[PDB]
Amino acid sequence: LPSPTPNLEIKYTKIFINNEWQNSESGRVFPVYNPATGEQVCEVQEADKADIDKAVQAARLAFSLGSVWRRMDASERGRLLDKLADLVERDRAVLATMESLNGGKPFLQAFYVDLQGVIKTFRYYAGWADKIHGMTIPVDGDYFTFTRHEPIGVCGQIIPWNFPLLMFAWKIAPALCCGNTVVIKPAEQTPLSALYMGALIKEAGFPPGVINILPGYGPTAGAAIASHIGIDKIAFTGSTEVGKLIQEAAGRSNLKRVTLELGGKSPNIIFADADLDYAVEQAHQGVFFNQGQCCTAGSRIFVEESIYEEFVRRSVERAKRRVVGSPFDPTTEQGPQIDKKQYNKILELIQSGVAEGAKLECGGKGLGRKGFFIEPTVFSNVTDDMRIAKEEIFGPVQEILRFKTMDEVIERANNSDFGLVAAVFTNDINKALTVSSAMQAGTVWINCYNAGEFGLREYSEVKTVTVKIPQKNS
Amino acid sequence: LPSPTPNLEIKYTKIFINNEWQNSESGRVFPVYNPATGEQVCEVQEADKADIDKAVQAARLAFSLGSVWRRMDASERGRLLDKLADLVERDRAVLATMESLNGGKPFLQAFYVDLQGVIKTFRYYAGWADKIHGMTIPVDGDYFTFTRHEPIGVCGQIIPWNFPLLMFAWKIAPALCCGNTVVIKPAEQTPLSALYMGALIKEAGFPPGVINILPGYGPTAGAAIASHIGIDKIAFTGSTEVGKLIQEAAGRSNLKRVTLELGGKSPNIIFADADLDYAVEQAHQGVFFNQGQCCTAGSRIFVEESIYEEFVRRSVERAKRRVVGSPFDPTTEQGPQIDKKQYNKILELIQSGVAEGAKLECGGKGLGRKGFFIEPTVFSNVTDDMRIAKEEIFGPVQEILRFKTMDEVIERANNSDFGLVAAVFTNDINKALTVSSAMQAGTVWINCYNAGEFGLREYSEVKTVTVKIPQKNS
Amino acid sequence: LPSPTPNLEIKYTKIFINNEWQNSESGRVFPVYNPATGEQVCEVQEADKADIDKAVQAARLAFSLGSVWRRMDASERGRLLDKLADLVERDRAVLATMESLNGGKPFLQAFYVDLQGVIKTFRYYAGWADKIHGMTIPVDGDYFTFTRHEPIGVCGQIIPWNFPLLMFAWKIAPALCCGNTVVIKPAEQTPLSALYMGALIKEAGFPPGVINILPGYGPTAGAAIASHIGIDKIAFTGSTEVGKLIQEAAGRSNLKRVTLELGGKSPNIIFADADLDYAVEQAHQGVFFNQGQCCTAGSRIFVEESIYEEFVRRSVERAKRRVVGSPFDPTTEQGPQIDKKQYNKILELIQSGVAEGAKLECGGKGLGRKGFFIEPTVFSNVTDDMRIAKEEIFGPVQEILRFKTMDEVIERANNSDFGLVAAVFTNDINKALTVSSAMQAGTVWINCYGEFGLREYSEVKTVTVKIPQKNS
Amino acid sequence: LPSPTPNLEIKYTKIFINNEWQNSESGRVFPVYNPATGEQVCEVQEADKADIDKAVQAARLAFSLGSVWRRMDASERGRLLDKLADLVERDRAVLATMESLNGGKPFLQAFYVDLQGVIKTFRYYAGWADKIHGMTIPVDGDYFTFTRHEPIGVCGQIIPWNFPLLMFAWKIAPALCCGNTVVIKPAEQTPLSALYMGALIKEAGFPPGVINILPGYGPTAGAAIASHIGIDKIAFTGSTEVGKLIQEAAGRSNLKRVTLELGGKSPNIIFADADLDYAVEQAHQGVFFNQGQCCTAGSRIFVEESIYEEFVRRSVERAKRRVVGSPFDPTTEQGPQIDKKQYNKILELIQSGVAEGAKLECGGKGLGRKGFFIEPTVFSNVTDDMRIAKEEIFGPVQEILRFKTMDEVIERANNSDFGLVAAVFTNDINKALTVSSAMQAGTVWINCYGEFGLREYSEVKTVTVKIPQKNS
Repeated sequence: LPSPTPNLEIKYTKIFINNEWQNSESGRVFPVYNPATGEQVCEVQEADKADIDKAVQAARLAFSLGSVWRRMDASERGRLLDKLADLVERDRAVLATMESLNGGKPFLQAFYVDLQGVIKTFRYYAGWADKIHGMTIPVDGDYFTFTRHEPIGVCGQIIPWNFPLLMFAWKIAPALCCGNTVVIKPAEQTPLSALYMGALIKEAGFPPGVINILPGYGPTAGAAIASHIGIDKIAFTGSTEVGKLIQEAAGRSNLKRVTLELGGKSPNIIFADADLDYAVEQAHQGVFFNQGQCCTAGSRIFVEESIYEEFVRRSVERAKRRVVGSPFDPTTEQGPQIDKKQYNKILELIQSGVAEGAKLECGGKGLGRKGFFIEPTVFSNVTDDMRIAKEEIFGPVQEILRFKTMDEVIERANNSDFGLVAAVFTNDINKALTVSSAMQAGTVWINCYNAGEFGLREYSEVKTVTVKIPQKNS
Repeated sequence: LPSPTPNLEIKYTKIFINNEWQNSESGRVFPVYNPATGEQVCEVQEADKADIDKAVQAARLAFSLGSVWRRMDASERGRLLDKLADLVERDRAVLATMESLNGGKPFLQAFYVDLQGVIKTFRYYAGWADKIHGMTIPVDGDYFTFTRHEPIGVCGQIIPWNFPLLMFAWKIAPALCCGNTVVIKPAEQTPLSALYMGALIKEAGFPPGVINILPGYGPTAGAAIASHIGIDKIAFTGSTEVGKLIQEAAGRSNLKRVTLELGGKSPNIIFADADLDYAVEQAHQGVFFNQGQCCTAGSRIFVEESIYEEFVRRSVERAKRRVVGSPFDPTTEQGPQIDKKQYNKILELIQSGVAEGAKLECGGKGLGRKGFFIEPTVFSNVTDDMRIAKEEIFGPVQEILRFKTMDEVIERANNSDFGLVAAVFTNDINKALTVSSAMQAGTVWINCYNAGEFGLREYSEVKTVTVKIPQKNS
Repeated sequence: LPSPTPNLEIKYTKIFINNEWQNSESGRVFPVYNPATGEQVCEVQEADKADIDKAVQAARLAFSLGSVWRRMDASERGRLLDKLADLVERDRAVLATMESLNGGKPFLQAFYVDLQGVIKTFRYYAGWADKIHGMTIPVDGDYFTFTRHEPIGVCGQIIPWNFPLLMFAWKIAPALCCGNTVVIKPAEQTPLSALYMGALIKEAGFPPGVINILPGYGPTAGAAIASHIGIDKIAFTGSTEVGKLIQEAAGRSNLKRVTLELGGKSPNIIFADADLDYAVEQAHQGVFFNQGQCCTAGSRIFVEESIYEEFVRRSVERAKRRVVGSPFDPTTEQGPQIDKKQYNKILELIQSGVAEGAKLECGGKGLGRKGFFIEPTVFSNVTDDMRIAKEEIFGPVQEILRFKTMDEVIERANNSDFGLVAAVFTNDINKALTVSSAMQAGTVWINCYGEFGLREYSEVKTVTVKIPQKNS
Repeated sequence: LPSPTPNLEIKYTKIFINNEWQNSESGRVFPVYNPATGEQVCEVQEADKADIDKAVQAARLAFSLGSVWRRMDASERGRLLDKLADLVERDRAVLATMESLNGGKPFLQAFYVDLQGVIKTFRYYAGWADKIHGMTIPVDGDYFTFTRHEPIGVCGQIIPWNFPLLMFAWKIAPALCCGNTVVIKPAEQTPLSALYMGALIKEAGFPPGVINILPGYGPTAGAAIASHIGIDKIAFTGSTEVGKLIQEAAGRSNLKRVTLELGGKSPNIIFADADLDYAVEQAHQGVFFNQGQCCTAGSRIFVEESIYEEFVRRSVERAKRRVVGSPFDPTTEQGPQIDKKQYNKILELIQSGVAEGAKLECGGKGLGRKGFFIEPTVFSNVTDDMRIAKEEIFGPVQEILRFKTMDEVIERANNSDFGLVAAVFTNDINKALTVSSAMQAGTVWINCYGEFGLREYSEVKTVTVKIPQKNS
């Protein structure tokens, strides 16, 4: 068992541009709080349009033809990525601590889950860097045609606050493995580990201007990036509200390519032939992981009538024994919520559903006086048209619905806006096959949930060369 | 030898939805004209926001789960693409006539290039519908993970007038071969070729609603497809301004996937080593093929100062010799411009040149009254400053710019700020190597020009499926 | 329903070189029989080493650099293969009739599975011909490396007699797809289907010498190409024995590329949660389809202890009811065995098993004379030690073994020295999971009975260009 | 500049089986010489059939189903491969020195060329291990088909002495990356860099049995491998003579998969338009690198007539100023050849071409009295008839030919039996284009001298699941 970093000093708090730590152009600065105690952890250089323009200029310069980063061998990009999964490794405890501190998630999970995933990621695109292959194509006539992949250029990426450092690797690592330069805004709530990565980037020795980290707010720094004239790709993750704005601010900007990963509903189909103890434990980790603040995990759980009663009973025993406490105490399964705005929105929703005929089985009220702690709450007899069902609840709220027929539960889970991931627990292989093909989802988990190379195409563009040849042959 | 269809009737002028020819929901029609004779050729059922909805409902029910088009073997998706290639090949004389009248391209050229592209396209992608493979990924843990490539769904497509039937085949075939359903709006200028395809689609026996043709205007039918909420992806070719509009129309409603084929300059660098007989020719056909209406060809021609006067000589000779005249005269090389508004913006830009310093060496005015015929024109002594070299001309104008060194050209050619294509004519291998990698082009052509798999990647969606397995074993 | 061709003149009997029908350099011919009647159906030119030469030279000049078939667009090669499927779709009845009379499969099966397969193979491979893609690779330094997939060249193919026409198509589509050239020799038992193809191959119009059909014998002509100095690859399918000689015959001759398709056991595993209606029949059509003679199925059946006797019950009920007769009878499910040597080696083994403690549940002997018809037999209570469960039975013999636990049924299946396909029947997703991994099986079919054939007909060419300065 | 390890103690002289160092079962021993001086460096435990059967049981066991190496995550096999390049990097100077001493490579050459490549190779497949992907295939009907690539199993690998370590890296990394186990036999000349790698392989912590290293001889250890019954795939590299033997010694023995990396002819083609100062040197380094001892020593240099004289004039000056010396002296470009057999094989071939009309412009005899050094030789006026031009040299002899036209030289150059590799030196892009295609080569370089290494250590397992109703 590892131990949290004692008396942690937030060394790194300035803006990261051209591998220099720089003050804000205004001098302005904003505070970062501790969701467990509501206290303030420190203050960091806010970034605005002026501050963004700096970072863009740096990242364009580091992308120019004669540049170190541009001239490097692909395998030497994979080396640098691999050196940073080394530095992440030796500092695993501090990056897991500063996650625990900034982000309220239990320090043991932040170590064995989050940081773990940051390192494997970096290692994995480390290996991809020099295995990104174009093709050669037979073309009617005396021609030879072939295809290079090449970096797109300056990418600005905006990440939410659910998984601050994991989002960070998830986005840096493909971007760099393809040879791009980067301008990343971590959420305003959780910039801290992001900034610590900046020193680790200098330390593994990426060329300057290749990774630039600007902490600050959606309206200021975020909107700066989303509309900047000198950024080629923007990749954003968060609320479908703010997502809409990015896409329009990008066709009225420079037509920059745009990636949007937005939340979705995550239905959770449990047929009766499943191991009830397994499923009650998986569906409880599938809703209660990272205190429900999991953009990859959901809350709509469809239990088959046969096992509906017993399931609820099992799940409510799980929540009632589910330790909520200080993130740094190693027996805590569930930390606070990220901030008060989130805390309120979930309560307002719990009391919403309690006022539409949902049987509150437990929870449904805050925990402490200080912090943002919410009792793990379970709801029963949720109908499709309850508000609580139509809108995903980004906290520790388990909503158990009922179903009796397979095609029923399929059309129900199916109906949905854009965005949807599905999870089924069955042993009938025919049941798994029909359902997983029928779900209009992009990810489907047969008997599990979790938090690759398709991520690479979306950081490169295809250049096509065709040469005329004297006499074509087989 | 092949001769235009005589007494050609325009049998197909209604709206194509659900494999029924249909009238406007408003009763209204719109004119279509013969750019050669200026004469109105017929009148077509104009489409608007409600016609669009008709075809979106068609195209959403035919993509539904039980659907014939969904159950179909992917191998049979390709059989229909081959049966349609059959029909096109059968009616290759009628199609090339229709394209030549309503579009203005010479008939022989519509028969031996355009139409040859159409048929080759459908046979190509008939071969792909079988071969769209997903992948199996090894993952850490006791898990089995694979991907499926599944159709995106209802695809609104908006093609222009440059190559009416070709652009129709280049957009429709990849989306079909991936299992999609289409709402395609052909140019208001040139919709007769695409309406006649509906009749061949019915005869090949696509399930109704799997393709729907809606002729109309950009502002009515164009934007109607762009904002319509039951269209999962939109694919547009044409003006850079219209496309920025679409990207906003698409963020504001539905957040659809959006694809913008948008024009640009196409620098031609003809280094001195080249074979001048070939280069004067390949650079003359690159400019005047399809009378200048080419978003897959260019107007800037860069010649090394060594061979400048000899080049502008041989160029003006070929442009003096170049044969204008009716599309059906089998001696015509260049036909008319598509309609008056273009014909006028081309002469506008010719007079722009003469009043800024261009050495007009040939042509520069209209030919007569009949139709929209413009003389073949060659400019000279052009700089990058001039407004004829900073904005592209969509007509039969050949401008020729000077250069001296090679790193000189590589800079001047990249200066669009946006995405283009390049061409290079060299016997030296390292020039060819150097310039082709130095270009910011989507495609480079070495010792040629021209008017695959990678169009396919944009017409399906990846689904992932991780199964929990009872033990991992290599 | 479709009907066999009434007047089946076997027009095509000569050897095929350079798209010319030719006679034996020796003049010698050989017989071709009808296993339904034991009657003799015609006499076909017998091929030997001197016929294999000329044939190898045909293909050699058809593949030489400045050639039509070489300079061709790959897409045209696609068009050619695609035209072939047309003619086979046209003469479907003809070629199902000729396949039924000569090889003895029921003509309805010939028309609806074999010919189904052939036509689809040529179409699938018409579609590959022009999508065979190479590779640009990032390489340290100022360089630029790419890859071309290029044909191998002259390819000797040696196909068996189980699915004569299908096997002919499975072996020729990919090779010609990649732009190879073929000297194929079909089983002496069944040259007839293949010599017809030669007509259509010309009618569609492949360049002369791009395909070359060779009728004759394994030792006479099969070794002629197996050891032939001017052949680049050899493509054998047959017994585990005859291939070992091919593999050695190569190492001593040319260092040809050698692929060997060799028959192996197909164990079925029917756990007791399986649909017994489906299982007893799907494992009855895996054992008895094509009169047992299957290089894509097998005879060992492992049924769970709980569902054991009820299985073999429903199975003997299916094998008694299984109609046997003339292949042209729209009722016949099983036709004859391929020849008398085959006939005997079957009955020899069915007498082997009765003599070893295997309850002969059904069948066991012949049917009548003038033809090679064996009763559908069923064995129960077959151990692993019995010589009929150790050795392949190439006939209508369904032996059923017992098993009590899953790790037990998985240990018995894998026990086989060479290749193997396995077929599982279970609704337990996790049982399916473990069995299909644990099998050391090439193919695994859960609840039933492409490109990786393309990569065998091409070699890789790699070109690195030195460049002036490298940039992303 | 780095400095060779001083007074290197060859510490690792024993067989490597099961991550334990063992003596030979017979207890026999063989010696290892220094090709620069001819003095024996040390002795090594000789491996034979007895030893190979320990090796093959240890690796078959490492491959068993519940083994560490099999339940390991793919990405972990890549982690292991990454520690091994780490350790090679840590020991770059001892491995380079072992190589310089055992194999006679100039020490800086081992250090910046060979060891660079060992390390990069291990790093590169270290990234491949968990990116080895299968397929999901659309299939006619209510079905779901997909592909998983899986290790073949125990692979016995045999390597030459040209590039002892480099050939070890290149052979083992792709094998390991796919999750196999190995039985590798270094050349008897040059086991030493290999046997050290056993210590490194134990260090990084590969499970036992996954890598067993047997030093000894072709007829004993190597033959005991190719024929073994417990080996699933034989991977040989060297003379096409022993090559042929191993393909036959693997027909007569479990029909195991064979891979043969045998020498071949490597023509150079210098067109007049090229940069003569580049071309003369890249052609010089193409011949004399590693003392002519390349897998395909680029022996034939066709030079277009217009530059022919001036090319050979500058060539002879380059060969005359080439420093043949002690491998440990940092000014050395050319070392000794591997042993006397190779040595006088070369002297006899030089005496051949002199006796047939080739104008020996420099070189032709040995160097000192001790060791196996040979003057860098260069021949003029060589013709395709001469034996030295028809048969491959494995040493420092450059043979320069004339040519007139492009199609002449193209026709001349791919006039090889089997293998060929080609290099063109030209600025004419069309010439480069036509030559590189019309070359019957497998690798073609323009203006100079991976995953196509993976599929070969996997096999595709196919699974087809029946589904209730397929939608797209």
